[PDB]
Amino acid sequence: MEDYTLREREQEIYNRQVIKRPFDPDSYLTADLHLYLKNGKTLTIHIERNLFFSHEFTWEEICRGKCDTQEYIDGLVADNGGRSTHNSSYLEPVAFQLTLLGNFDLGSIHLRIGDYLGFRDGQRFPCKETIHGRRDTIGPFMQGMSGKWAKEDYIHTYSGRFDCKTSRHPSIFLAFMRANQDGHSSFAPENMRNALLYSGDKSPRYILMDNEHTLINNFIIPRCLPYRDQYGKDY
Amino acid sequence: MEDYTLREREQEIYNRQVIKRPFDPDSYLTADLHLYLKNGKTLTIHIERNLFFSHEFTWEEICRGKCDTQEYIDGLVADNGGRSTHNSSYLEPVAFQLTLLGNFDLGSIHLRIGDYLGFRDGQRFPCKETIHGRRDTIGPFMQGMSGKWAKEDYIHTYSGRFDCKTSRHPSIFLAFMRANQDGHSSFAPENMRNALLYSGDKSPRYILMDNEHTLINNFIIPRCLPYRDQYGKDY
Amino acid sequence: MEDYTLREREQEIYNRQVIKRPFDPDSYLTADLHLYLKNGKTLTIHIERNLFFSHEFTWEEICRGKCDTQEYIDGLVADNGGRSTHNSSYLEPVAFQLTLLGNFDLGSIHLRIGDYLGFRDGQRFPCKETIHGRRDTIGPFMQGMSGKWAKEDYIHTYSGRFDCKTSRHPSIFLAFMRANQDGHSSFAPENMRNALLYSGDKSPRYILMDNEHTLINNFIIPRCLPYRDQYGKDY
Ligand SMILES: Nc1ncnc2c1ncn2[C@@H]1O[C@H](COP(=O)(O)OP(=O)(O)OP(=O)(O)O)[C@@H](O)[C@H]1O
Ligand SMILES: Nc1ncnc2c1ncn2[C@@H]1O[C@H](COP(=O)(O)OP(=O)(O)OP(=O)(O)O)[C@@H](O)[C@H]1O
Ligand SMILES: Nc1ncnc2c1ncn2[C@@H]1O[C@H](COP(=O)(O)OP(=O)(O)OP(=O)(O)O)[C@@H](O)[C@H]1O
Ligand SMILES: Nc1ncnc2c1ncn2[C@@H]1O[C@H](COP(=O)(O)OP(=O)(O)OP(=O)(O)O)[C@@H](O)[C@H]1O
Ligand SMILES: Nc1ncnc2c1ncn2[C@@H]1O[C@H](COP(=O)(O)OP(=O)(O)OP(=O)(O)O)[C@@H](O)[C@H]1O
Ligand SMILES: Nc1ncnc2c1ncn2[C@@H]1O[C@H](COP(=O)(O)OP(=O)(O)OP(=O)(O)O)[C@@H](O)[C@H]1O
Ligand SMILES: [Mg+2]
Ligand SMILES: [Mg+2]
Ligand SMILES: [Mg+2]
Ligand SMILES: [Mg+2]
Ligand SMILES: [Mg+2]
Ligand SMILES: [Mg+2]
Ligand SMILES: [Mg+2]
Ligand SMILES: [Mg+2]
Ligand SMILES: [Mg+2]
Repeated sequence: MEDYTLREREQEIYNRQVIKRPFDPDSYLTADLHLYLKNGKTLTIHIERNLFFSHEFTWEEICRGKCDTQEYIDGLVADNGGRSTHNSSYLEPVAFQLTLLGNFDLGSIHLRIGDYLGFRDGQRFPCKETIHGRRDTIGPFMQGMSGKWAKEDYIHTYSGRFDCKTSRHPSIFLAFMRANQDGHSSFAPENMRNALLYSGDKSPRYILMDNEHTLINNFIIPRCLPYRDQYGKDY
Repeated sequence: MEDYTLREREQEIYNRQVIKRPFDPDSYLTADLHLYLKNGKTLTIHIERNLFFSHEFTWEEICRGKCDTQEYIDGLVADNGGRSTHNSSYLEPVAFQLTLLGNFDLGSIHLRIGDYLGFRDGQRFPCKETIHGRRDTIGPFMQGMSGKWAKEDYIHTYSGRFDCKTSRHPSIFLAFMRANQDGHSSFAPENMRNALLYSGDKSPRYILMDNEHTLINNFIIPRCLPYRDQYGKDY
Repeated sequence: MEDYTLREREQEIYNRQVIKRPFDPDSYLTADLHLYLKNGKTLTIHIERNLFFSHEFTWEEICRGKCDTQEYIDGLVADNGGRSTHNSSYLEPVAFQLTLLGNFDLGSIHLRIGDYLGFRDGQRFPCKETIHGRRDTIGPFMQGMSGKWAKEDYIHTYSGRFDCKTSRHPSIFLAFMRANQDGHSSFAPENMRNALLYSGDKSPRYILMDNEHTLINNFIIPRCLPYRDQYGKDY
């Protein structure tokens, strides 16, 4: 019989290479910020970076992906300072899920949800603000998952609603960095050239799906990404 | 009497903590580039960063915040190379004010106003250009101010017109860095991870106000930012 | 006679200063990514940076510079997952030319052409991807040129089509760094402040020309940039 062939041994080694690839320092960290929309559609901000990412997604970036929009924004910019007839935008998301596939340094993950002008935790003066907020380092709150990548340590999910605890009309700061358990830094003087040369790969993608089911089958599953659906099931 | 209570002593200390917070290395540097528009409205580019900022705002970013616009741009891109019927855009600003609240290294502030393609000081060949221009390091030209933050050393204002000395149809490069009077660098090998992790917080905001009075009362005053109005009065 | 005057000696020295200026570490590296469009127009992405550049141009950035566009994008995002009636976009480019004027480190030039989501070389899983691709480091494949800058070593051109070998509906990652033949790094701890302070100058420009002839005479020639026209002639 061919019950334990050299062909099969080779595959087994290749399986391990594939499963451990996220730990490869020249791989990507993959983060997906899923935003759940008022018409039941999903908007996924898909980000891949080798080493680090730091970007604040504006209300405009989140809501797309005229004078009426402007009048509305006026009211988000200044309390009681706009002439809009509606309290909230049809285009704002109602909930979110941040999911990760990569060797992330969990202590480096920042998710700060603020108002239109990026004010978070009710702290509304530029002079009082700092880069370290209350609801900010979500690392400890990220759950593990089963699904395709069950039993690995490089998938994590965190979700919530856009309610008054954070903001109902949001901008969202997201940052993260790749883990390093070894002594030599990838930001060391020897490596800064590379940290910056590859800093732009890739640009965030804004992916609209007709509903969560469509998101799962047209993107999550075929791209082999982790995901927790609204019923709690991990893929 | 309660003429000098422990309650009041505590407040006094808190006042000092607040007043000195801009010096806190985990605070934000706040810069506002106010642009004065041809319909009397104001467009404020509001920027907060912990450590550094470097971005060239394009004509498109400044003028927003079709084929007619394109024909016009053609003429800015190449002398006498476009078919537009107008000499300038209704959407271009006529004057500007850069104001700062933060422990800025004044020698690090660059404001370079160029034409559509970012050519400054009449130097129009990419091969001749450098990152150091004539009208560029505005530090020495920044004035102090009174107003809310009178008697502090971390507010500064600089203004001017968009005329032929710089450009009447502008793009604008703005960079700055936080001061450091101490020996250990925030770009040191130990700190580069952080310099880049927080580099994106926050995104620039583009804030449109109906007029300068509205800007002052709906944004400057309630956000506790410094500002010099068109009559020279500091807030 | 005035056959060899001090006036002429001065000019000769100035000619050398000008010709060698690209080697000046405070000059710009200039890169132009020319994209050739289906209506015969050209779109030039014009980039100048002092030290490094790293950005992935999205399909949206390339194609500009509604529900129909969305339905089309759906199909690029997921195989057979969109309802569009057309196979390709009228707005996609058909070929490209990357040309450089600057003291580029040729080993630092990355040009990775991927599909809508930035997948390159047929590798379509985020977990399998790395920052080093097959068709990626184009340095060795860049040709020298004659034209204005004949006999210099700081001009290079590389071109190709957007076909199935790369992608017919592309996003494009472009990175590069300035050469350094000396011992002290411009990313060294002493210099990181500067590497980042000037990192944003300039923003990429998206320049539309009516045809290649117009591109050459309205931009290439008067800006003194190198260029190879469709007949192989260098300017
Ligand atoms: N001195 C204090 N004693 C008790 N509670 C406080 C005190 N200061 C703030 N809090 C409470 O802490 C919570 C968060 O307040 P906040 O985020 O404004 O923090 P803070 O300590 O006041 O910081 P800052 O000086 O930047 O305003 C609020 O519930 C607030 O009432
Ligand atoms: N190359 C690596 N770099 C960083 N971490 C690693 C690497 N290889 C393994 N690890 C860590 O060790 C853990 C276990 O690895 P591995 O799967 O090889 O062991 P195992 O015997 O199958 O036991 P386990 O049930 O923990 O997987 C991984 O989940 C990962 O967090
Ligand atoms: N050799 C020179 N002698 C006197 N004036 C000069 C000389 N070169 C330039 N200038 C003057 O200096 C001013 C600025 O010129 P410009 O910004 O082009 O500087 P530059 O010294 O010529 O630099 P570059 O070599 O980059 O062109 C102009 O008024 C110009 O006439
Ligand atoms: N923690 C700090 N970091 C950096 N600079 C500081 C710090 N504290 C004070 N300074 C500098 O010293 C100046 C004076 O500080 P302070 O207000 O404590 O002194 P003062 O006795 O009230 O006199 P002054 O009239 O200068 O304020 C400040 O304006 C500031 O520029
Ligand atoms: N073990 C192998 N033996 C022979 N050819 C291979 C092998 N693996 C891949 N190839 C071939 O190499 C070419 C490129 O494949 P690909 O880019 O997927 O590289 P790869 O080595 O399989 O990397 P990865 O493990 O990331 O998929 C293809 O023509 C493929 O058929
Ligand atoms: N300052 C510099 N920094 C970096 N490289 C330089 C510098 N000066 C010259 N070189 C390199 O040396 C080459 C030749 O320089 P130069 O033109 O001064 O010599 P030449 O005698 O005219 O011979 P050639 O025919 O090589 O030009 C240049 O093409 C360039 O690549
Ligand atoms: Mg292999
Ligand atoms: Mg408080
Ligand atoms: Mg395991
Ligand atoms: Mg306190
Ligand atoms: Mg000159
Ligand atoms: Mg004082
Ligand atoms: Mg000179
Ligand atoms: Mg393979
Ligand atoms: Mg020579």
